[PDB]
Amino acid sequence: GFKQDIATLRGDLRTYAQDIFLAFLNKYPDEKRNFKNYVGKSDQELKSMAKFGDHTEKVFNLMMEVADRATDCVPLASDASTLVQMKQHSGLTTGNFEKLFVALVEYMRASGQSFDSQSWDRFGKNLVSALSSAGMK
Ligand code: HEM
Ligand SMILES: Oc1ccc(Cl)cc1
Repeated sequence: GFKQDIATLRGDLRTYAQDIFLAFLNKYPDEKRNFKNYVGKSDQELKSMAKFGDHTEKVFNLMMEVADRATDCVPLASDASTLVQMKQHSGLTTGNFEKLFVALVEYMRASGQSFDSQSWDRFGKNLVSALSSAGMK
């Protein structure tokens, strides 16, 4: 289930974080508008940049904290607020997060492993509505 998936991801967090984020960047090319330093580089080129590995892992670490604190795939309003108020998120809308989780769910369903894809789909939608309740446009 969802709780075990958190452990699966956390066990190899750096690799999953890179692969899932790359799946998002490749599914949604216009999304590199928020990532000017990643334009014009292949997946393998990105993985060789130190800040790519570091920043994608720190993103997914916080995502796993928010996932772990969730109740029945419903994130805490306080966690959604944190993600709204982060200065690094100043330009974002909930559409950006919706696409991130569409790509993540797609990645899980295409993987070899027994992810509870439906729960992560619900988590993404519940996070989208929580970001909106916490004031994201
Ligand atoms: C639940 C999902 C997300 C979580 C937990 C999260 C968390 C974080 C964290 C912890 C950082 C700081 C990383 C660091 O610089 O060391 C960060 C930075 C950033 N995030 Fe998010 N984030 C999420 C979704 C998104 C999405 C969907 C976008 C855009 C589509 C985005 C855009 C950015 C940008 C532009 C930065 C600053 C530049 C960079 O670090 O590359 N984030 N995020
Ligand atoms: O540096 C990064 C990496 C992944 C994401 Cl979603 C946002 C910022």
